[PDB]
Amino acid sequence: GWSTELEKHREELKEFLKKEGITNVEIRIDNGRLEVRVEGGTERLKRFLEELRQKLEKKGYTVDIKIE
Repeated sequence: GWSTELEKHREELKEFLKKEGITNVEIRIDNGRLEVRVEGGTERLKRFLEELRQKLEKKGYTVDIKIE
């Protein structure tokens, strides 16, 4: 139940979060869907997530991002 492609993007997202010192983001991968939930974030996080969603939706992945 492991997605080679989504795991690559998970690693890139985690590396960005680590560089930024952001520790309040939850990530789930489920049957080809990427889910990201976070309570608020900076413009830097928001732009990264917008770009990630656009790149993956273009490939047909479902990307559910919620910034609460």
